[PDB]
Amino acid sequence: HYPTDDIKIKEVKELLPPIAHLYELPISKEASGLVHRTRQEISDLVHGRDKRLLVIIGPCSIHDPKAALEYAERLLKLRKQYENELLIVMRVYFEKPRTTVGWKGLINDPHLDGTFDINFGLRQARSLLLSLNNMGMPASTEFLDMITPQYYADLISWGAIGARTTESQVHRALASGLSCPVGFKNGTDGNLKIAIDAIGAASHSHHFLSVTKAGHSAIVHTGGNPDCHVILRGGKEPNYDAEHVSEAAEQLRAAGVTDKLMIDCSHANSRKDYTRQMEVAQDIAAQLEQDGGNIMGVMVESHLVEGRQDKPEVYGKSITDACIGWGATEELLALLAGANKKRMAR
Amino acid sequence: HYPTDDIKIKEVKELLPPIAHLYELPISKEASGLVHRTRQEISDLVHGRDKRLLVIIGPCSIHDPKAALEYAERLLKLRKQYENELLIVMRVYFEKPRTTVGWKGLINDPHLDGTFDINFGLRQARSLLLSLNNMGMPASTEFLDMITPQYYADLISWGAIGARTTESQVHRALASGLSCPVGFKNGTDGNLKIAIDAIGAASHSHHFLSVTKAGHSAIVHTGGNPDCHVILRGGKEPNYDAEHVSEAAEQLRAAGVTDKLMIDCSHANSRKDYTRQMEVAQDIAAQLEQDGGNIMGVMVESHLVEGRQDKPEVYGKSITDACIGWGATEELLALLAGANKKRMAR
Amino acid sequence: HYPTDDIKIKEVKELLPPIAHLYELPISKEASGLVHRTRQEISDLVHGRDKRLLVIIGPCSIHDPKAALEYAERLLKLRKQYENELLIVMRVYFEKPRTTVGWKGLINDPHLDGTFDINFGLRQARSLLLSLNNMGMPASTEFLDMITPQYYADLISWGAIGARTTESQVHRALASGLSCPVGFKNGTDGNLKIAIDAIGAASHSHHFLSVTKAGHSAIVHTGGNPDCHVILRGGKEPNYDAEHVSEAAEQLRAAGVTDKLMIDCSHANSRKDYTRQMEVAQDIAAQLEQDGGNIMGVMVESHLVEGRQDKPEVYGKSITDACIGWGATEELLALLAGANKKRMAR
Amino acid sequence: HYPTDDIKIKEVKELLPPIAHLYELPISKEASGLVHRTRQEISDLVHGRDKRLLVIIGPCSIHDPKAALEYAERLLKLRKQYENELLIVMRVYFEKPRVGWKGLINDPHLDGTFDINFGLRQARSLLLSLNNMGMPASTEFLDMITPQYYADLISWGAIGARTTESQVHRALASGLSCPVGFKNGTDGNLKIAIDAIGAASHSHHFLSVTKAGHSAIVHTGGNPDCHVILRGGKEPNYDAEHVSEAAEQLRAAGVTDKLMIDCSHANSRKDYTRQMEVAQDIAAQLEQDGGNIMGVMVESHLVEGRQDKPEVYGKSITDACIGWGATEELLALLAGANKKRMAR
Ligand SMILES: N[C@@H](Cc1ccccc1)C(=O)O
Ligand SMILES: N[C@@H](Cc1ccccc1)C(=O)O
Ligand SMILES: N[C@@H](Cc1ccccc1)C(=O)O
Ligand SMILES: N[C@@H](Cc1ccccc1)C(=O)O
Ligand SMILES: [Cl-]
Ligand SMILES: [Cl-]
Ligand SMILES: [Cl-]
Ligand SMILES: [Mn+2]
Ligand SMILES: [Mn+2]
Ligand SMILES: [Mn+2]
Ligand SMILES: [Mn+2]
Repeated sequence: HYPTDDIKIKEVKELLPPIAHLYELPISKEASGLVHRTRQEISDLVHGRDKRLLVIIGPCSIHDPKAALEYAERLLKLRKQYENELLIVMRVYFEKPRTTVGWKGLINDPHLDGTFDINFGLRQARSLLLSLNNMGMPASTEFLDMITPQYYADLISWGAIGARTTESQVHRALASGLSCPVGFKNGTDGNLKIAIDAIGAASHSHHFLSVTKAGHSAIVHTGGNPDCHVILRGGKEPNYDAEHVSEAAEQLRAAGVTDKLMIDCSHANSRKDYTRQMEVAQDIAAQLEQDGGNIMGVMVESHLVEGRQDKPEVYGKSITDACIGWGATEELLALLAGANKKRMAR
Repeated sequence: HYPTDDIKIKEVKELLPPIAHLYELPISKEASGLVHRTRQEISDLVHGRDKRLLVIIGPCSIHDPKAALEYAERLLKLRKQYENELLIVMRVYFEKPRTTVGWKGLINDPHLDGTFDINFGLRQARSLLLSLNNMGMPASTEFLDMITPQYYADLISWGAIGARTTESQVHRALASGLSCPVGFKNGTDGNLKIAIDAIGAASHSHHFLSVTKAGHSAIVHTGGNPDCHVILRGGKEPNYDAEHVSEAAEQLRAAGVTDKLMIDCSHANSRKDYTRQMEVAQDIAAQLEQDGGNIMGVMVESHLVEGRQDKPEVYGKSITDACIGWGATEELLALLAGANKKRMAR
Repeated sequence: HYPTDDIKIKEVKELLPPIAHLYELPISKEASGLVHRTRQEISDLVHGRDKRLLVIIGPCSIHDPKAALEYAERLLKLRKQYENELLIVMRVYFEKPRTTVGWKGLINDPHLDGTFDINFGLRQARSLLLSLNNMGMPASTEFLDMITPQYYADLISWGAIGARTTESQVHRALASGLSCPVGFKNGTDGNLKIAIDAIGAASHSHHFLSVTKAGHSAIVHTGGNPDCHVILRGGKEPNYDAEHVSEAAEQLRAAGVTDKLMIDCSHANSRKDYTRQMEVAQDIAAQLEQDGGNIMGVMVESHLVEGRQDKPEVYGKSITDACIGWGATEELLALLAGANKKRMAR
Repeated sequence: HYPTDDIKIKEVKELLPPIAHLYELPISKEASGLVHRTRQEISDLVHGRDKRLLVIIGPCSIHDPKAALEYAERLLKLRKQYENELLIVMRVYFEKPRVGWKGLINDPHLDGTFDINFGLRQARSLLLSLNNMGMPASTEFLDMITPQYYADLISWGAIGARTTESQVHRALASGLSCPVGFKNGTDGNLKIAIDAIGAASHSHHFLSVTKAGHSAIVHTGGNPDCHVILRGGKEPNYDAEHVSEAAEQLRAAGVTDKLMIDCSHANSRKDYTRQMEVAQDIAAQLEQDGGNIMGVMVESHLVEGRQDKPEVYGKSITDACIGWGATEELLALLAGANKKRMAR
């Protein structure tokens, strides 16, 4: 026999099943209530029943749980303070997806050394998400595959599908069965249609392969997800301004799906310059003051210390994309709370 | 206590593991040889060492294995006849990735009635692939997810990643560990960069989540795939002619990857008219007659009976994309063999 | 760091789960009916509601399925002929327990070569058992561990726990959850108390570890088995005669369990001499003629060809304990039918 | 379809696999060394290369981990004290194979809830803590699955009187990482235990699960470190005559003629106050000759006696045990007698 199986595989290793983590870290009654309620409050925004602004805000990536928890303490106070204008949810992303050289994130490589201790990574991820919900901070994350959600999606109040997978049929099928509302990014070249098609698709029932809670190969049958929306993240040019929002809203209505959308203040819309997220937020603030009816949320990349570093030396500073520091965070949130108070008052 | 888990899920159902199908339908010695040899022969085309034309030809999708086996019997004779000019490999795709409330393909719905019998579907897929190889017909397929490959990739001589997944980080990681050579399609809008980036990415080691042969949740560590190439499948306009082949070949060389490519005569290159595949094949033949040095392969949607039908009433006729029939298939293969015979003689 | 795990282990290999075999060889409607009815009819004998004689008869061990099935075809005629007097069930034991450098049975070694193809062995066992029930011949077997029953117990009408395991707590727990009636043998030196205690224990609920049908480590909670009885198989001294039956029945009643018992004509009661089976059976027929009210069944080791051999040269001749041949089998069965007819008519 | 599957089954429930417990409670470097070394030391006693007396001593069954650890803290001091004469290993048995409490793995809350995931975790956690403080552990393996959860923490294993003759339990012993003692039968029968040594030295196949919890076939290498345990039967078998008898038969079978004597169970006629009498007899044999004795078993707890409910702390709820004071005396007694033997 010539070999034909696993020719280009170095190793296949068993992971602990979801249920091993769920046994160690069950969702508490209070975390359950927060997640349940936060998903519902987000649905209300997606569907225009409430005019608060959803704000997904936090580090580009989580590389330190201690810092993430300190960040969440500071954020919670503003969450509460602005609760009538803003719905603040912490950004809890474990990786920056690069199909290239670079750290593969906290789940895949928690030790930051290339050892791929994924059992530890998943444990740490779940543990942080549970501690967050327990202190009263809801969590948001991006789902990159069809298996990881079984480990922690019970703790997630809002989920993202990235620009590179929005068109993927199987990722649309995943979104159709996510317990949380889901945002779809427009394409890497600014293509809106793939995200608009994604919202329609994810509303329907699908089948996809995954694993049971007990860790075994499975077929999953979804019910559909009515709570999906687009996320404007730039493309050929930035797409956050009134003209781009109006055009997207127009296309959304034509497709018969929600014309309420979210705008990334970071990444391509800021020209990959953290000091310009404020610029985008100010533009958004002005929209909310003039009208801004089609805006239901924004995303901001924020951390305890501004900027970036390429190794984790400075506490609370990003090792992936540069973030605004805490001072600028307070200023940006005050700005959007002020502006949206006026919108809501009409 | 509020519910937070599987809110939008109808059912999660354990499947028989890969080892069960592997036990019932082990790869034979002769099939092992055919797969091993065909992968190497395809590698030689991808890297420019052989000038035969890879021809990926057959149904848009397999909805009846009995008709697929008859097709293969006819195709085998031409595989043999043209073996000095063409390397013929049968198209064995189990579903057409569709955003439409329609048939989910042989794996998900093998009884064609909406019952979703996946154990039976995976068993049917493997059984067909084993019979194909045992008769002397190598098989090709598109891998839509990270789990199905564990059930039958050992029988696959060439694999596709489609236009909607070529940009996906996780599908690129899958390709980096597939035992077969892999073609990446250009984007649905015509974008070639996603496929060029995919070749580079898939050449390196990645990690991704999947299941073991025993069916347990697993982390997969790949070795990288040196046998990847692009597929021109059209965009806003078709991209099969000499000026598009030349532009694509410039871009491949500038990226430092193989500038040998495959052209799809169907889908957006035929603008969804099966009668135009022959016109595309004639343009390709003319290119091979004049020069055609960057062309290593073509794809063709072909069945026993031409056209398409919504229900599987006529035997050997597609229920997904419309295909050329057997007579036109003989003419098309005769044409490419004759033109490539000349290319090879220079 | 010193090693402590699996020091004396050569290999741990994954087995196909029970569900894989059940998938390929589901129990039929007719087999289901036969197994259900036969378990019922045997229960009737155990509890004195019917006075037919259970006869567990066939090869000491199955080493060839073709010959087992031919034996079954012959035995089936006699099962039908004598159905008003005898309840004939085929002996379908897969290994003989032996601490002596011996073939380890059809499940461990189905190729009869010292290879250990247990997937194939379990498949062969389930396949033979399904074929036997489908032809109208119910089947009996000995269960030696807590896992193998998951593969084929659904096809078993009567089960034994052997002399060497009757006192084992975990084997009694197994018997308490077996779907069939269970016979417990008296101990290897003739101890009866262990089998009497076993019946009492097995009537209660127990917990024991096993695997799920899907093949995963499991805790099993049993309901208790009310259809256990003892089997007299000899020891230091044979125990088949009237005086041994009467002392056994007295002890059974003193423990408040069924005083209906089975007598093995083979093994220690024949002194390993296959020609003594008929003399033991003649003694039992005499008991049935005079009274024999405590006898509900017998065991006989029988094959197409009498004797034994060390290698499987001759067709339908035992490679474990020596058996009686077919002609003697016909004689023995006509004997018991005639004698039990007189017992039943009283 | 008439039903034929699981007719007499209330439920079948998947368990957390061994890997889940291993992840939470990996064996430490220190525990690994202790286990590895203690198994070697025991092998040395089984084959007569060292003349220290193995002492398997502790509760009949473990129903409380708190009490077990306190017991182990006291026993450790005597383990060290008598280390040149005795090789002390703690008895850590989770069940008495009987109606009643099904033991610490099956019913860890002692209330009939049958929380087996909790049970196996508790068992493992207790075994790791013991080894981490320096007290090696022994246990009886009753089935073929439990060893995947904690056998890596076990320095000596038993197969009891009711399972010694079992083909499958012999097969298990043939793959156990620890030395294994086989008890004589409940009626006194020594032959089943002698045969078990021979069988267990050979390779076997038996069914079990992988560390990941999947149905598996286990191919063993054989266990060369098996021996018999004398535990009584019709009559107690601990005295000098019974020992010589047994030693001969071990020789006639070509297996190690060094053996263990249980001072409890049928040898004390189920009377915990007679264990000391049996130990005094063994002490006399050691003082005179006793060349064939490599070990003894003793059922000991913080507090003497037994009780039907777990009311008093450190008092057995299964077989009755000697208390701590008697344990001090008994160990002093055996150390002193074996010191003399080792001196000759
Ligand atoms: N458990 C996920 C859905 C899911 C099920 C199965 C596989 C993958 C995802 C949720 O609650 O959102
Ligand atoms: N078995 C696949 C590789 C693979 C392994 C694991 C998961 C997915 C894919 C092949 O031979 O191509
Ligand atoms: N399935 C067996 C009972 C059983 C269940 C689980 C483990 C072992 C045995 C029967 O029907 O008799
Ligand atoms: N893990 C056991 C051996 C074993 C393996 C598999 C099943 C049962 C037992 C040990 O180290 O002793
Ligand atoms: Cl993205
Ligand atoms: Cl983002
Ligand atoms: Cl396409
Ligand atoms: Mn970022
Ligand atoms: Mn198609
Ligand atoms: Mn026999
Ligand atoms: Mn005891």
